[PDB]
Amino acid sequence: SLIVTTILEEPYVLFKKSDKPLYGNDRFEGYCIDLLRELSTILGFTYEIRLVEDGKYGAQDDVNGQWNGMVRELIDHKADLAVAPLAITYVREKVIDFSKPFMTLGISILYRKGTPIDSADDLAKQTKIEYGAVEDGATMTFFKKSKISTYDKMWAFMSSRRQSVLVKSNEEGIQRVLTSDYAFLMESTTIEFVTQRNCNLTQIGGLIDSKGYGVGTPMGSPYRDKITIAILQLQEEGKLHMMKEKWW
Amino acid sequence: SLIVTTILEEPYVLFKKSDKPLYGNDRFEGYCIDLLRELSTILGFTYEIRLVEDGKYGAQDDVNGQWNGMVRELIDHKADLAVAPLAITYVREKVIDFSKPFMTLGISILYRKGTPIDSADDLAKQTKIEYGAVEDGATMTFFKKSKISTYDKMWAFMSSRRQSVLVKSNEEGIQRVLTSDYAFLMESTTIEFVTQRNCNLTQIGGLIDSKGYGVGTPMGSPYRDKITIAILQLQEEGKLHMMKEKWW
Ligand SMILES: C=C(C)[C@H]1CN[C@H](C(=O)O)[C@H]1CC(=O)O
Ligand SMILES: C=C(C)[C@H]1CN[C@H](C(=O)O)[C@H]1CC(=O)O
Ligand SMILES: [Cl-]
Ligand code: NA
Ligand code: NA
Repeated sequence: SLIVTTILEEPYVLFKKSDKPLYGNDRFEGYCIDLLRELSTILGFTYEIRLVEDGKYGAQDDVNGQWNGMVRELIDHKADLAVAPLAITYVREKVIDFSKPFMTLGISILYRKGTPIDSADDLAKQTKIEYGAVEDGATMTFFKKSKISTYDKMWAFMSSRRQSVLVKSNEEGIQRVLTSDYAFLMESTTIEFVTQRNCNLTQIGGLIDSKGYGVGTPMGSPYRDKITIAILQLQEEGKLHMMKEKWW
Repeated sequence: SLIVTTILEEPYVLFKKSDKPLYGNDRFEGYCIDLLRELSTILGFTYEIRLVEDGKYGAQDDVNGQWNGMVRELIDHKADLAVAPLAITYVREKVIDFSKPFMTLGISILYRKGTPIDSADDLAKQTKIEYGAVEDGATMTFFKKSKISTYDKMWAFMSSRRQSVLVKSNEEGIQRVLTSDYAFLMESTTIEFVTQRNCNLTQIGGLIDSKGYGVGTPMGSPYRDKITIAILQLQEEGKLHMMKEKWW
């Protein structure tokens, strides 16, 4: 059986609800869990789902350059696959492999309806309305590395207020939008999940960038090409879209 | 020096307009030529552009399984890279490698404005308005392989009318839309190019599927992972977006 690392994140992975105790893979459900099952159906492997111990996706430390999260598990061969809303990025692609994307997306803004704010530029040029991102994720890294004036300005604002405006999870960011005057820079797929359930919330502007989620494997893994082919098959037979419709 | 296979397709690749006759790489421009130049700078290779002799992208003969087009050139090692609007598909991925996508898109419908036609199902349930696609391309292959009722029905229609509703190029399909009662099934990125320039035309419905275009390499090519990393770099620094804006 392959060891599959993943992390709790609605509606990709959550704990299945039951009146009775649940065990093993049966404990989990969500889009990535359905995806994993479908990949299993196509490729013929068995697997054990394990939540990443440190609760992180995968970033490199500023000082020592140590990797953490699901990415680190793959690097050290403590897992065979990572199946999660894990963004395919330049810095990650240099240390692990990714399948072709099972979802395509971009950074955008979660905020409230009915305001004058219509774009990232509107946020960048003011300070009354606070804004931020999940600390150390692909979204924050985008802003940290941008040489675009607007996003450059936004990173200056965020980094000078790290403790106060950067959050530890999508959920935290979402709650802050719901309970303070705050705009949350977050991935469009997850924004769409939220706005479908909170009628007062909306995406502001369009996508700021473009990226995919891919299944991660340790570099040199034989499963990378197999998983890519299975994802393409699922895409083409319309299964990925059915799964999205199911969970969103 | 790398041999790069490509094909004329506006605005991805076109003959540069000039009084003086141009030679070698100077003949060509377009989104894909910009992409090639950007890749060349990051990875440090020189190259010769060659238009694929048979003028095809790459399909399998369904009697004998032989491949054609740019896919065949890569398989036979007659080219090092294919840089074109070449869709990443299940059947092609089994025989060549693709970089991560530099553009994401989907099949949709090009038609005239002001009709009640709102979806593929609206077309499928009638026969007065003809419809078709480029013969043997990724769009056609999608319909040919689909088990979805609406799409299977559309495939029955198109395949039985093979001689009259399937075309040899996007250009031919577009002229069909302009000059008769016909809806063209084609890739959304190309539709966007067309609708921006013909105000009487529009996209009907949304995307029917999802796919990317990627750089092709012969299977096992070392350039695959380097090209993927270069694409991610171009995407993250906003260049791919500027390239699309330039050419669309
Ligand atoms: C759930 C979060 C922490 C993850 C999910 N995808 C991004 C990633 O792969 O880093 C992170 C979100 C973000 O940065 O907006
Ligand atoms: C220009 C055409 C012939 C190509 C472009 N991409 C698709 C491909 O890679 O097959 C084809 C279009 C299509 O099938 O609608
Ligand atoms: Cl890949
Ligand atoms: Na890699
Ligand atoms: Na391949």
